[PDB]
Amino acid sequence: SLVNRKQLEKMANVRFRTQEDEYVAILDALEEYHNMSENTVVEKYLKLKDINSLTDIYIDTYKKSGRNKALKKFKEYLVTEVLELKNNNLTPVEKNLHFVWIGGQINDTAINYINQWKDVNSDYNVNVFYDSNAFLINTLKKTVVESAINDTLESFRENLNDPRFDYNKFFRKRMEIIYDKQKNFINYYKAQREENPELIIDDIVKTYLSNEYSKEIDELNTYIEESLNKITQNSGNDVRNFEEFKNGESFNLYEQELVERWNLAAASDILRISALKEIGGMYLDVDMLPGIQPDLFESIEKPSSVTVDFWEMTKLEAIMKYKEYIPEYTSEHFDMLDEEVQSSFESVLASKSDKSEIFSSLGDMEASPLEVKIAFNSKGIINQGLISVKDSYCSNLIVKQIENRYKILNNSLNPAISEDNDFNTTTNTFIDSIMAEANADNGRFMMELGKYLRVGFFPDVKTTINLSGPEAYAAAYQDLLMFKEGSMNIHLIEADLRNFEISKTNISQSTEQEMASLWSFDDARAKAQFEEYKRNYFEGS
Ligand SMILES: O=c1ccn([C@@H]2O[C@H](COP(=O)(O)OP(=O)(O)O[C@H]3O[C@H](CO)[C@@H](O)[C@H](O)[C@H]3F)[C@@H](O)[C@H]2O)c(=O)[nH]1
Repeated sequence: SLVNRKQLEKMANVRFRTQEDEYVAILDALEEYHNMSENTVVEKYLKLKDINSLTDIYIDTYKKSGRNKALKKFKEYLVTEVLELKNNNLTPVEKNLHFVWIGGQINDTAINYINQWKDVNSDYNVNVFYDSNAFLINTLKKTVVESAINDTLESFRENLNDPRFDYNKFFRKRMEIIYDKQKNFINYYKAQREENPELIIDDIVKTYLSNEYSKEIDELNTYIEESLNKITQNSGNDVRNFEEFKNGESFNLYEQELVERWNLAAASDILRISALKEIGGMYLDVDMLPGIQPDLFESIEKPSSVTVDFWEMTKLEAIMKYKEYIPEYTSEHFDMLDEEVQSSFESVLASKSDKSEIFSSLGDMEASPLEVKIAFNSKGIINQGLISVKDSYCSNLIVKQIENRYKILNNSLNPAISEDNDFNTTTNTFIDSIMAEANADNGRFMMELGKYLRVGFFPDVKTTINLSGPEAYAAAYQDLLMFKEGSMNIHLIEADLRNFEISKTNISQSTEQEMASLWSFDDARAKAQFEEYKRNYFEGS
């Protein structure tokens, strides 16, 4: 399908101009590519990469050569050939569903979501990754942040009715206090981990909580017991036995997010891609649900006045209202429908007796050894769902993307922090360093890095996305299609990504749980929180 050698000598020549060694290198590599029946997909890709590099060498050596137009179209052909390679040679996806819940006890709602996948994919092995060393992180973060709420409001305990005490101001001051407490903990942690390098996270955490917040070690130990017991009874896989992950470059980043920043979503970001690289299968966030049988509601037309999203949520809410697969599932959106439409839902669902007629199964999936497939929503690609064969090329590209992004982050963050200054001063130093390194190829990314110290504690802070989330995936796909590594400026258009997207039929993303984020919160939510905190402080609690 890709042009052969003579087909390219035809594209590049003028009789008068000579054939240089830098051109013959291209010719030879192309000929070699067309004699690779003995080789694998990844080897074929690597050969296309060689070809592209040689072509770029020629174009950069003879800047105005008459060949350069032909060769520039040749490069387009190379990209096309990569996409053919991806699409025409697929291999079976390992039948594993990987979930992650780290930092604390797993909730019944998560289990109930997971159990639906179990119910309709009995041929799949299910893992729920947990960290047996770190059951107390969520308790630590909650204790600290609640103490901070209290100290803030006490500092403002006579301006509560002052309309100048905006939720914004509240979260700024609280952020100051959170930074101080959080650095206190981190320093204690590093010291203890110095005089005893094998102390586990939960030991240090529980003695910290005892010393500084009058918590009873006995109670925390009972909590640990109950969490271990619960996850063991629900397909748990201990991160502390995932040896390749522990021994790898990325484990320090996982523990940076887990222990220092208390961002379990980022830690899960770092773990999920390693699970796919080392094991293969499909990763799912615990607030995702199986796909709906495509023909189920084919008879119910969507009303003109409703968005596509709204309609999806109401599909699921109908399923749960009539079948009650998941208890206490909201009906907020379904209840807003015409009585006739609701009736239509009830009829269709009444005609069905078994869950297999509602939720579809994954079955025998296959994918390219080159690719990682990623879910998508109105907003763009989103790594709440992922599919990959073991050790796919893109899984390695993604691991590398994350590692480089954390290198850029920490080269500026760590010096700033080791100056033992307060939140605003540290922030200013760190931002100054990031700006000094910013340029045309990384601006967006660096701008988002400037907010890192606030993740999880302040409204509308989404740095994780650019560091360990979808932007690293997009960057990895661009790396693949540009025959390189280390892209920082994404120029792909949605059409480009569509080659790497998971079929919508394979996941139901518009779930109730999706709506509420565990690592981020928006302004309305921040305002509600502020008002409720004021009420609780007034009443003591
Ligand atoms: O206490 C906790 C709290 C959360 N987690 C993990 O974090 C995961 C993400 O939660 P969630 O839906 O809240 O994140 P989301 O809001 O969609 O953020 C996106 O972007 C995020 C970053 O890219 C990405 O993490 C996410 O997948 C995106 F869709 C959750 O499924 C667990 O694996 C945890 O392990 N322990």
